[PDB]
Amino acid sequence: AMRYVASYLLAALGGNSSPSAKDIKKILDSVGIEADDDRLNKVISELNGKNIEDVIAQGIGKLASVPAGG
Amino acid sequence: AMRYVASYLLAALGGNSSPSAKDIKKILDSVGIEADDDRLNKVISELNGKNIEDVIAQGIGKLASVPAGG
Repeated sequence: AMRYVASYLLAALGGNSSPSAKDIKKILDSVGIEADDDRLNKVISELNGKNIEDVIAQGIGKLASVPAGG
Repeated sequence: AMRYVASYLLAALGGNSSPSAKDIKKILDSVGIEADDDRLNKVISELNGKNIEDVIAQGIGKLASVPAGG
């Protein structure tokens, strides 16, 4: 569930600490990523109820980086 | 060091698994975030040498979410 976290984070850093899922969609539009509303708000809500790092390190996994040179 | 991770992630999810720091800048431009080159590539390199979740959960911290209702 790392798809929206990227844009969620960006929006937060851009001054919008409480980012709307629509904004998320737009930021995903910038790099060409899909975005649902329900799942998106759920991921957002995860990050909101937990710590970003926590939700990240749980909901990303080895989808993040493959061992390049390892 | 979560500033670039957001856009780094987005770029990765947008099909560019090995994202250029310039792309990062552009994605940060979308939401209005600053971006150096050295520090940026360093954060990127952190995420590249480690796991994203790991680097995130290390280099974000309580900068992520404040206890809203806690």
